[PDB]
Amino acid sequence: KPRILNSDGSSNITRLGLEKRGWLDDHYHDLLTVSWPVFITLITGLYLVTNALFALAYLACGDVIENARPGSFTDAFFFSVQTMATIGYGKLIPIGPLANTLVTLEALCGMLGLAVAASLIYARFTRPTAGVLFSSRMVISDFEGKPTLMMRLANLRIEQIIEADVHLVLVRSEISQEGMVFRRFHDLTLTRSRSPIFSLSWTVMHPIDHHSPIYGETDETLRNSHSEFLVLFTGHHEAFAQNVHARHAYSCDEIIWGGHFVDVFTTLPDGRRALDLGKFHEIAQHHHHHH
Amino acid sequence: KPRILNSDGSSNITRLGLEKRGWLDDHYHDLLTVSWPVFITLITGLYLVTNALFALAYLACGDVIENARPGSFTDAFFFSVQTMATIGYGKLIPIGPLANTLVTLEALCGMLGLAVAASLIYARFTRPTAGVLFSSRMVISDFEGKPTLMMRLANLRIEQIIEADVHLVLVRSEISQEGMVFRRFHDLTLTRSRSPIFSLSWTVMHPIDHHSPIYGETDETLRNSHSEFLVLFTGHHEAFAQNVHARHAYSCDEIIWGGHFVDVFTTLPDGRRALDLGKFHEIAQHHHHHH
Amino acid sequence: KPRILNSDGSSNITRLGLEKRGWLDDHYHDLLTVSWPVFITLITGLYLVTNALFALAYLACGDVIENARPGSFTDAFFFSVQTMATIGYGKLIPIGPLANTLVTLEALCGMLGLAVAASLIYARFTRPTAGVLFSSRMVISDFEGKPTLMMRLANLRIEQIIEADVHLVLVRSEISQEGMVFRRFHDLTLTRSRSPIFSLSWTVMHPIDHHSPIYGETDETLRNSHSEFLVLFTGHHEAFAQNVHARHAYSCDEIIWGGHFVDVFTTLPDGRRALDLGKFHEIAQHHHHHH
Amino acid sequence: KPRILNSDGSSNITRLGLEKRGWLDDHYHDLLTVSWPVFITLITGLYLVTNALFALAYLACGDVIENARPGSFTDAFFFSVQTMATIGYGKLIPIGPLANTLVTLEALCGMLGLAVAASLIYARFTRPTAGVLFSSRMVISDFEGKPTLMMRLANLRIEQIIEADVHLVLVRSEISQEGMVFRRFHDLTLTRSRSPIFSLSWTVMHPIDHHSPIYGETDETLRNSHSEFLVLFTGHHEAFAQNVHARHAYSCDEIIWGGHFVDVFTTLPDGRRALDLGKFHEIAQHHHHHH
Ligand SMILES: [K+]
Ligand SMILES: [K+]
Ligand SMILES: [K+]
Ligand SMILES: [K+]
Ligand SMILES: [K+]
Repeated sequence: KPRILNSDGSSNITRLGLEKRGWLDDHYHDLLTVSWPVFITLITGLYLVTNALFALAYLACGDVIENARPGSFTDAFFFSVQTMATIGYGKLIPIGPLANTLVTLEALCGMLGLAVAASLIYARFTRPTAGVLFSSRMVISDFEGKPTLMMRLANLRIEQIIEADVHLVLVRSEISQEGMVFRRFHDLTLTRSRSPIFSLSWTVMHPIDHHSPIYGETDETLRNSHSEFLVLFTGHHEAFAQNVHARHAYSCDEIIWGGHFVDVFTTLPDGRRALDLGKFHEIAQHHHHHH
Repeated sequence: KPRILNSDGSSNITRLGLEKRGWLDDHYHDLLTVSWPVFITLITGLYLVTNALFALAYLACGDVIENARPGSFTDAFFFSVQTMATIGYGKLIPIGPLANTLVTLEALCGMLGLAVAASLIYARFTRPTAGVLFSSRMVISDFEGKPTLMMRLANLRIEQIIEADVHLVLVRSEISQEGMVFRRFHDLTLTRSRSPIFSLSWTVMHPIDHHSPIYGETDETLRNSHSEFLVLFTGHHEAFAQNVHARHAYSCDEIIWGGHFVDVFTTLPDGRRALDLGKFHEIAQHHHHHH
Repeated sequence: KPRILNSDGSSNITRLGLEKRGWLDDHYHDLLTVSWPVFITLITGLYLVTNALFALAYLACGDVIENARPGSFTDAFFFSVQTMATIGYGKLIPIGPLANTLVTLEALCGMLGLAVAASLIYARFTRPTAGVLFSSRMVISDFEGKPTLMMRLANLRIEQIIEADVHLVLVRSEISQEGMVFRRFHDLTLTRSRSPIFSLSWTVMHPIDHHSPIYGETDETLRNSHSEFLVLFTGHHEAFAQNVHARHAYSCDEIIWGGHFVDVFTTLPDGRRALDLGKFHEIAQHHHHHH
Repeated sequence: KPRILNSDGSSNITRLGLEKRGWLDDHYHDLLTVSWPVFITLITGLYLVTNALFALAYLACGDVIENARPGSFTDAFFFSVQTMATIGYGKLIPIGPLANTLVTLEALCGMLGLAVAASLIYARFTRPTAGVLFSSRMVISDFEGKPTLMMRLANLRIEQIIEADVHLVLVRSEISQEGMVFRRFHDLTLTRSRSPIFSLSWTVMHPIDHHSPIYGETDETLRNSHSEFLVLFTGHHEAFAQNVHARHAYSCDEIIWGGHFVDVFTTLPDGRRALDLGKFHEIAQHHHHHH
C-alpha cells in the first residue's frame, strides 16, 4: 500500500488544478526557503538588474548624465549604483529634469530596497529549525505491566527547548453506523505529553489500555486499516528565543513489536556521565529458536 | 430578521461615538490594510510632499543653496531629495547656518523615515492571512448514530498549518429565571477541536446529544431565538512561520437539515489520489416524492 | 483601610532599598514609555549632542577639516552631520589620519545609530495598548437562580480581539490551621472565561455557589478580610496582529449589592441596531421606602 | 553523588559528538550571548577587516583610485570606509571598471551589513531576561494540616510579569515491573501554578498528600533515588512587553525538613508597607534540646 503521509509528516495527497496564490506567501518561499548563498544571489541579481535598467532608462534620455560618456551603459550603470546606494560621489550628477526626477525615484527605490531587504533578512533569521531527531522506528513492548506504543526524540543542540509538547496521533480508515467509511485521527494519551525542559532524550509512551484506539490490535489489523502514526513536536527554544516545530510519520511496518530502545544515557565514568545518540535508533529484540 | 453576525464573522452592530481613537491603530490601518500598490503610493506621496516642503523651506531662506537657481523650487526640491536620502552630491551643498541647520534636520528626518518605513514594511510582512475556506452552509445529519451539526474548512495553499484550532459557537437570545432576555454564547463540543496538521480538508462536527445546547431544537425553534453560529479557526502557518486565523458566521437559514457534504478527497487514480475543492460547497439531500 | 491594589491593578506595595537594574529594561522604559513627541526629542537630542561632540573631537585635532574655518565649531558640527548621516558632500572632506580615522568611527556610529533607532522604533510600534474599558463597579445580583458576582468590559475599538481570556481573582487575608495568617488568591470560576471573538461588550459572571470562595459572604465579612478583586484580560488583537493585555482592580466598596448593569445594546431602530457605551457604568438598583 | 541538574537548571550530562551544528544557531550565540560591549567589538572588528580587505582588493588593481596615493593602504582603506558606508565624498571616486565594479559590490555589502547588523541588534533587544530570583533552598513543613514541599521566587524588577506559570518537577530513578530502572519525571501538583500578576514574592507549594509522588518519603529515601527538583517559571513581562522565563534546580540536600521561610512582606509602618528580599533566603527551624 502507498504512504498517505511521508516520513517527514508531509501529505502525499494530490491537489486539484489551478486556483489560488498569495504574496506574503509568494514573496516568501522562493525567497526564504532557499539557502543563504542562494538568497544572496537572488538579491544580488535583483540588485544589478534594477541598476542596469535605470541605467538604460538614463541613457534613454540622451547625453544627460554630466561627466559620463555618450551612450555608454558602463557609465550610467555606475551612476545608478552611485545614485541608488545613495552614495552620490557628485562627479557624475544628474542633468536637467528627467534625470534628477528619475533620481528622486531610484534612491527612493534603494530605500525600500533596504527596508524590504531588511524585513526579509529578519523573517529568515527567525524561522528557526527545531533540531529534533526522531527515532526511525516505533515499538510496542511492556512497560509497567502494559503493552506500550513508544518512540523517542532527541535534541541535536546544546541549547534547551522549554515547554515541549508532543502529540502522537493514530490515523486510520474507519466505518460508521451509517456505513460511511472515513479517515480518522486519534489523540493517543501519552503517559506524558508536556515536558518542561527538553534537553537530551525523551521517550514518548502510549499505554495500550482498554481505553486505547489500538487495544487488542495486531500488525495485521493495523495494516488492514492502513494505520499510520503522526508525531508533532513543539517547544520554545532558548537558542533563538523563539518557537520551534518538528514532525515525523510512521507506518505500520515501522513498528517493531517486542522491541526496546537501548539506553542512550550510557554513563561511562573515566571522565563523566554522558548521552550517546549513536545508539538512538538501536532497538533490542528477542529472537526465537529456529528448528 | 437582520444578521447580527455577517458571513465573515464581523459584527453588524452599530457603535455610538464621537469618543476616542488611538495611533498605533491610526498609523496602522489606513497604512497597513491597503494593498501594496496602494501602500507604495501612500509613502511615495509622503516622500515627495516632505521634500517639496523642505524645498519651500530652503527657498524661504533666500538665495542660499550654492550653485542652484534663484527662487527655483525645481532646484531646491532636488537639493532636499539629495539631502534627505543622504546622497549629497556636493555640487549643491547648503549655505550659511539656516541651510546647514535645516540639513542636519532634513537628513535626520529621512533617517527615521527609513526606520518608520522599515517597521511598517515589517508589520505588514507579518500579518499573514490564513487561506482558510469555509463551506457556505452547515448541515445537521446523522453520524455515528446521532444528529450532528457539521461544517468544513479547507486550506487554500500548499503550506501546512500546524496546531489548528477550531471553535464552533452557538449565539442566541435566551431568558433567565429573573425574566431577563439576554444574548447568550454557547461553545459546542466538537468531536475534535484541535488538528495537528491542517493540510487538506476538515469537517468540524458537533454531536447533538442530550448535552447539546441545540438538543431537541428545530429550524423553527432555532429561528425564534434568532440563533447564529460563529466559527473561529487559528493555527501556526508553516509558509510564514507565523500565526494565522480566520472566522465566519452562519445563520439558521444556512443550515441544510438532512444534508451531507459530498466527499472531496475524490481519488481518481490514473495519476494519483487527490482533493477537489470544486466540490467543497457540495451538499447532498434526499428529496421527498411529490404527489 | 488602604488599597493593596490600585484601580489599575498596580501593586501599592513598597519595595526595599537599592539593589538591581537591567538594560533592555533601562534602555527600554525611559525610551519606550514616553509619548512619541517625547521619544523624538530624546533621539533628536541624542542625535545632536553626539555630533557636537565629534565636532569638538575634530577641532581637538587642529585645523584638520579641509575647507572649514579655524576652530569654528559651527563648521565641524556640520562636517559630522555630513559624515555621520553618511551624506559626505565632499566639499569638507577629512584631513590626514586622525580625522579620516575618526570618520570611519563616526559613520559606523550613525550606522548602529540607525539600527538602534530602528529596533526601538519597532519595539514601540509593537507595544499595542488593549483599548479595553472596565466597568467602574462590580455587582452581586441574582442570575439564573443564584447570587452572581459580575462586572463587564467593552472594546473601545472597531477591530476585533480574538481568543479573549478574562481572569477574575479574589484576594483576601486568611488564616491556616498552623494559625498562620496569609494573603491568598482565588480563581473564581466564571460562567465563561474564554471568548472566541471579543467585539463589543462582555459581562463576566461568577455564580456564588456552595463552591465559591465568597459563599455566604457579606459586604461586612468581605471588608473584614480586606477582600479585593483583580481582573486580568488578554487577547489577540486583529488591529496590530499582536497580543494585548489589560487589568483593573476592585475594592469591597466598589461592589453594588443588588445591582444590575443596564443593557448597553440599546437597539434604536430608525437607522440600525447599536451599542451605547455611554450607559456602560450605569447600574440599576431598587431603593427601599423610607419612613 | 554528582548533580544531574545544576543549580540553574542546566543539564550536567555529557554529550557525545563530532556530529552536526546549525547557523541561525552559529551566527546567533557567539554573537548574541556576549555583552553589548563585546558585541560592539565583534562588529567593529568585522567592520574594519572587511574594509581593510576591500582596500587590499583595490590596491591589487594598481594605481586605480583617483586622487589617492600609490599602493598606500592608508588611502584605499579610507576609500572603502567611504564607499561602503555609502558616504562617497567624491574626491576619491573609483577608476575604470575593476574599481567601479568592486564598488557596486562593496556598497551592496555595507547594505546587507546594515540589514544584518539590524536584525541582530533586534534579536538581542528581544531576548529579555526574567529577573526572577529563586530561593536557595526548599522546605517541607506543615501548611493547612499537611506536609508541604515549598520554595519561592521574587521579581527583581519593578515591572510586572503577567500570566506567570510555574512548574515544579520531581526527577528520580525508578524501577518498573519489567525490572527496568529509568529516570522518571513527576509533575507535582501545586496548590496554585498560574499567577495573574507576578509582582512581588510567590511561595510555590506542593501538598504532600496520598496522591503525591513523594508521599511517605524521607530524606534518606529521596537521596537513594537520587531525587532532584526542577522548577520552570514563565511569564509575560510588561517591561519589554515580551515573554520571559527562568529555571533552577534543587537536590535532596537542599531541602530543609521542618523549615519555614521567614515572612518577606515585612510591613514596617513609619512610611509604608513593603517587601524585603534580604530575608528572601531566610528559613526558620526548630532546634532540638541537646543533653
Ligand atoms: K552619501
Ligand atoms: K560628493
Ligand atoms: K548615503
Ligand atoms: K556624496
Ligand atoms: K565634488
